Amino acid sequence: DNSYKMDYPEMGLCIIINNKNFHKSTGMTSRSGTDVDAANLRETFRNLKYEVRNKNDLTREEIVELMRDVSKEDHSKRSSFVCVLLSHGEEGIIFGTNGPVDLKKITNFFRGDRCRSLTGKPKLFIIQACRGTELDCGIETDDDMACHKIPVDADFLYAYSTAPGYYSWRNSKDGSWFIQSLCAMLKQYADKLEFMHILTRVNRKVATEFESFSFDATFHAKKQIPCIVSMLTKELYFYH
Amino acid sequence: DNSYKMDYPEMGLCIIINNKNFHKSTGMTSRSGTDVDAANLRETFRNLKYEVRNKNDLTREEIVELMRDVSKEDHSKRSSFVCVLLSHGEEGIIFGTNGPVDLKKITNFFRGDRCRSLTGKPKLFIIQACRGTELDCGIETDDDMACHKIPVDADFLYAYSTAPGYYSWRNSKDGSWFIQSLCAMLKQYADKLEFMHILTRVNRKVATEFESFSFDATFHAKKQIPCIVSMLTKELYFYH
Ligand SMILES: *CC(=O)[C@H](CC(=O)O)NC(=O)c1ccc(CNS(=O)(=O)c2ccc(O)c(C(=O)O)c2)cc1
Ligand SMILES: *CC(=O)[C@H](CC(=O)O)NC(=O)c1ccc(CNS(=O)(=O)c2ccc(O)c(C(=O)O)c2)cc1
Repeated sequence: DNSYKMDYPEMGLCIIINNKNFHKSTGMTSRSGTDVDAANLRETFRNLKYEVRNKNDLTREEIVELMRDVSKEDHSKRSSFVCVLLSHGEEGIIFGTNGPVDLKKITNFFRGDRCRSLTGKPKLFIIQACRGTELDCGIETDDDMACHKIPVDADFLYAYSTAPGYYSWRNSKDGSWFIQSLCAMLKQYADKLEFMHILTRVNRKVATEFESFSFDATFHAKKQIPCIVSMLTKELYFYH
Repeated sequence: DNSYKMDYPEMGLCIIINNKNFHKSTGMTSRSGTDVDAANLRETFRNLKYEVRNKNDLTREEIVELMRDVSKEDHSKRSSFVCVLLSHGEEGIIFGTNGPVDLKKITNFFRGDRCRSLTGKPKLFIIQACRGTELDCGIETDDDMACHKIPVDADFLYAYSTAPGYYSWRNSKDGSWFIQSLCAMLKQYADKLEFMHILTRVNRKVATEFESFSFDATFHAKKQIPCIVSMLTKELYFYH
């Protein structure tokens, strides 16, 4: 029908890569507050019946190896796959503790031709990381081959914390604006709303309720809009 | 609320930029079939009650001047804004008849801080153009500042014909896979489904029903998935 089959015996894995401390050589600062996000996500996805695996402070090599190994598991009995990345980033890039890795390298292991037991199933990548350094100042308000094949990039969804090219906000006490919002809206709406509609509420929450406050005028009164990228081919409900 | 107000006196403008013939220096071939796309879009959006303006074979300077001018119109009585680009492209780039221009230069005129009469209203950019040269081989199956402000990048939706880095297919006789599918799903579902759900059906239609056939193996048996990029903050229904 019009929605993904989510009544396989297992909902699937939820891999959370939580990079907090970075090698001195990289110059990257410790991501205070990321443990709050990681715990929030773990509970949130546990409640949606995902098999959560938390991984901390992985090098880029370990990230790639982890994703390769996970993609070689047999996911036949699982409805979907979720991977959450919490780290520093730039456009198209997430950081290991020792340096950058392209997101495409991580996601390619899950292409429809490379992970066959996830073919036709939604593969969700949730990314809390910057996509560049820009700050949003805001504004005051007939040959029939039907289904012989599917594209290898079909059935991926990326839930980015921020717009292309932009900074992504996090605070030590409450975690990141995006993950805070995402978890809240999943807690409230996962048993009732289709996923793109949940993510749209997340966009509104981040866009409307958060604004930076800083003694540094260059860092003050800033705003953020998350960015949903869907190559999904069906509606996704976490319930059946 | 949860959905955009779509009962202003006018649905809004639908600008269709149809680039078919290109200057010698571009090395770009004539985009046979694009007029089928242009006409299908004109009729589809007319039926949704948008004020359609078709523009043909614009240089990149004319595109930028056109967008600047349109963004300076008073859109107070309009619910939304639609811009469709039909041309050659690369990632982040659309071609004027005389060469490339960054999409960001076109969309920037419509930011929340730069086009005030569209602040808070959905701005949709529908893009039929390649995003690179890859071909998809497929696989057989405390502080209350709550508004206040919104991000300047809020309330944009991009409906890209294809995934990042990939080719985008066009048929010399029926038009492009994406635009044919988009017009068909709007015709069938605009009176019944929220817009992300209509685009999801477009994704499925393109992914499942189309597969290239070519005497050249390089171009044979290829697939395509469109790519929805939402920075919207509410649900969008074309009926009220
Ligand atoms: C650029 C990047 O990849 C990372 C992404 C990430 O770590 O999630 N972003 C940052 O490194 C980053 C670092 C620091 C801050 C600001 N944090 S703060 O100083 O605690 C702060 C100041 C003012 C203010 O209003 C807030 C707030 O949350 O509202 C936080 C942001 C991003
Ligand atoms: C690269 C780029 O930006 C543009 C985008 C665009 O024009 O919309 N793409 C192309 O330039 C382009 C050119 C030619 C074709 C193939 N067209 S065809 O020769 O009519 C054809 C051959 C085989 C085949 O199977 C089809 C089909 O529709 O199935 C069409 C594609 C893109």
